[PDB]
Amino acid sequence: MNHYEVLVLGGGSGGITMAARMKRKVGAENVAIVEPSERHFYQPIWTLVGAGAKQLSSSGRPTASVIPSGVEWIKARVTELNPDKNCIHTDDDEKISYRYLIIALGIQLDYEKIKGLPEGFAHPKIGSNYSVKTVEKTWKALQDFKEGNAIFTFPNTPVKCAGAPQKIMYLSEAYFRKTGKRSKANIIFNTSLGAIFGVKKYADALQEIIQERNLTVNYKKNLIEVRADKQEAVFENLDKPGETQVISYEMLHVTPPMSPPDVLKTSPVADAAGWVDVDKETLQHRRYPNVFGIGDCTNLPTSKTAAAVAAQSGILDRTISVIMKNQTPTKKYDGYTSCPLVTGYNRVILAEFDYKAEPLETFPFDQSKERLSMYLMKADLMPFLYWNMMLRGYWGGPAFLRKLFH
Amino acid sequence: NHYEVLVLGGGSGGITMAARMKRKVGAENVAIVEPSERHFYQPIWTLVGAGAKQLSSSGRPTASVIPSGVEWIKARVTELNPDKNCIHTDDDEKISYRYLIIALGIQLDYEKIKGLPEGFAHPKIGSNYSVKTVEKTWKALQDFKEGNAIFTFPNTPVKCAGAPQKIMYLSEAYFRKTGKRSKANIIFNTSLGAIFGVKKYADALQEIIQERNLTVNYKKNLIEVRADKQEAVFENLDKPGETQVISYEMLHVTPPMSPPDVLKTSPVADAAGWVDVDKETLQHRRYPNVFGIGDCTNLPTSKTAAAVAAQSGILDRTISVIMKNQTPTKKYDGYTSCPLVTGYNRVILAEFDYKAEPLETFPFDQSKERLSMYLMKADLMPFLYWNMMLRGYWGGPAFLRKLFH
Ligand SMILES: Cc1cc2nc3c(=O)[nH]c(=O)nc-3n(C[C@H](O)[C@H](O)[C@H](O)COP(=O)(O)OP(=O)(O)OC[C@H]3O[C@@H](n4cnc5c(N)ncnc54)[C@H](O)[C@@H]3O)c2cc1C
Ligand SMILES: Cc1cc2nc3c(=O)[nH]c(=O)nc-3n(C[C@H](O)[C@H](O)[C@H](O)COP(=O)(O)OP(=O)(O)OC[C@H]3O[C@@H](n4cnc5c(N)ncnc54)[C@H](O)[C@@H]3O)c2cc1C
Repeated sequence: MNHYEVLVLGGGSGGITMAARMKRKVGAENVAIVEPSERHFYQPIWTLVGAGAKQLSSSGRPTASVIPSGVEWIKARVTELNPDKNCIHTDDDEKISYRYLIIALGIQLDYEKIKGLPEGFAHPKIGSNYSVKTVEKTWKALQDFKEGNAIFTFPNTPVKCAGAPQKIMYLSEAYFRKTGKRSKANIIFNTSLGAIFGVKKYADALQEIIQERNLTVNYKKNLIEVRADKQEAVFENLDKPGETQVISYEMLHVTPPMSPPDVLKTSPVADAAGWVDVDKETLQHRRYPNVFGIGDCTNLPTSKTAAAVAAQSGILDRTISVIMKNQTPTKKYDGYTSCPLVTGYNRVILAEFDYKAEPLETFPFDQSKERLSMYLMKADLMPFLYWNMMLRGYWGGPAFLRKLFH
Repeated sequence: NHYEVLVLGGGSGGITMAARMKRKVGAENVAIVEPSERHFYQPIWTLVGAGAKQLSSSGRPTASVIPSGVEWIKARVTELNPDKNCIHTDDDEKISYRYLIIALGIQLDYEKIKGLPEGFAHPKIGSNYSVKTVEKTWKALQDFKEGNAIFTFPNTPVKCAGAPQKIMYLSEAYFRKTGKRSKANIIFNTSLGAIFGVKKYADALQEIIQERNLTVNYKKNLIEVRADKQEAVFENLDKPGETQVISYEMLHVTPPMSPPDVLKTSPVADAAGWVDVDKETLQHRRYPNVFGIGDCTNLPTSKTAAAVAAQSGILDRTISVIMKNQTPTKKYDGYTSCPLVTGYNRVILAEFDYKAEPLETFPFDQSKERLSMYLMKADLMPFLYWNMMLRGYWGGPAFLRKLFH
């Protein structure tokens, strides 16, 4: 078989990052990345792309551009993983063996589970920031919005960036107020959750925003059908099975149901639910000692965000390093994550918490306040540092800056 | 080859729906896809694990429950292409259907617990969910001398969610009926935050937990079993990263469960791998000639054989009015039953619907530990299961309840 010392599944955020970090541990020539996509995206920025504040093109680079120099890019898809034989299968009908494996295959979008999707996106008035094919469709729907209901959905599955489905809603509201349309929009959030956020500090802040801006939130409603030709939407009452609700929309933002990538759903590396079964503290796999997981594909009980990835990568670097010297790992991931909640074209509530869903703010000021400093950080500084220091391997936890600021 | 009605699975719902479709389209236009030689009445496995009933009485050969004239395709579904109205089996066949009844059950995932299924080669450890492990429960109960008796509950959907604690109450009876109670620390370690999701029988069960010195540790999910050293490892779901290693003199495993693998990636599933059916008619939300019944579905009620029975009546009506080009009208209420065995002598029969609210068949109060409910669970339901339900003649308990009120 073809064989690499370190094999990285996925060339997204965690993939590129771990590969960059592993290049400096083992030599670039002994690292390989398996990734089908030719484009690598900083998906956070799609929130502002859907709101017309930032451009799609800037969100991407060619996968080759961000592959660390001298690392092998296997442009293919993983189709099987045999951890007991230390190998994987690709759609090129190859078998690749590894000495260590890093699984960084992200999370899967499942638009097709909504009846009438992905087909309905050929019609106007409907967008979704979660896909390169539908995000500008959000923005165009927001521009063409003239009058009616503007509906934002949140599914009954795990998601990545759980704040983004409401982020776009706040931006849509502010777009309406800055264009003389606010009076003719009835803005609805139909979420599958029972609360507006999981960390009470920011939940309270967002709630105050909901009240002070005439926003309607319907809990335990889940979108199950779209009739785009009729500009209608169908939601189910999770609290009372059997009940559906057909409602007309002038603008619709879909957050699709999500799941572990089909290849993992049946893989021996998954837990029962499909995710990479990793030790919660070291990111080493619970059953295969030479396997590691990072990012959205894992069962790390925390938010699936790229900030989480960055913190994780620092932990996993140390985990793998010491495992290689046959010592027992010591450093422990704390669950750090962050949702920079965009509440307007000029304001972000920077939410940062840990495994215990308690605040863990980096800065000494109160980040539950709508701040301009935090908006500029989300829209301009983070994308730059993503390309130029996170993907080169030099951004981990913000624990040091958090201590540095106190 | 082609069939008017194709049923995927020869367990409870499959056999039931196949019996029901035979009287609709003729036996010659029905077929059951199933790989097992044996069909089990899994509910009684609870009493087998307590040594009250026998593992042989709990199953029969699959041939013996197939309705006469219905084709038994001894294979396993390997692919479902509903957009072409076909499936692929592991003997490399492709089978076309006009209508599809997906009745594939739930899948046991013992291998997600490190140390399993291998550790069942050791004593002091059993599990009532598997025909290969249910008699080990009984022996672990007999062999018991001194220490902790641990009963687990995973962080997955499960079938008969009351069963994991049933075998605990039974074990507590056994220990008292053998002079061993005084030297038995009986703990239930659950992923869940509640003993039971319906307040009326929860409260009943909690009085029993208090009156019999049973401790319940919530949000503790088993993740490792060292049968060699008779240790179990739990993760604290309330404190990610936190674990706890516990020695056992008896370990009863409820394994993580999930949709069957063939469904997990199938276009008929929702994002979580369950058959994505209408919650009232059991017709598929996106494929109008596909239907689902039982554990494999996403029906938001308890995966139980009792739920199958009520579902099978509604599914029967739903499929008949569709063949007649009419829209379905009768709606499933979410009925399911859990006959909570609370000893060798009593049973708290929980019956409820979609609203997690009690929907009892009998006029008296089923929160109470009743002898009659034990003999129903232990002798009648098995008899009625083989003799009415698998033949298509038991469905909803709607009228029986209306009768008694
Ligand atoms: C609209 C939106 C807004 C967001 N905003 C934020 C934010 O503000 N902050 C934040 O921290 N996060 C945010 N995120 C989430 C963030 O992008 C992710 O959490 C992060 O990308 C996780 O990285 P990952 O490496 O696990 O997966 P990804 O970066 O998605 O990459 C996974 C890769 O695996 C590849 N792959 C998939 N299947 C296979 C296969 N079978 N074989 C091989 N390769 C495969 C994919 O092609 C992909 O390149 C947002 C996401 C969205 C959609
Ligand atoms: C210990 C225990 C106690 C229980 N007690 C009770 C109780 O007291 N009351 C109650 O109401 N319920 C009880 N149940 C629940 C009951 O067993 C199930 O809910 C019921 O059997 C569900 O039926 P089903 O048709 O959905 O699947 P099953 O009856 O489990 O059968 C599914 C079938 O699908 C087949 N299959 C799987 N994959 C494939 C494939 N790829 N291709 C083809 N065929 C396949 C399997 O071989 C199996 O025959 C209990 C269950 C257990 C395990």
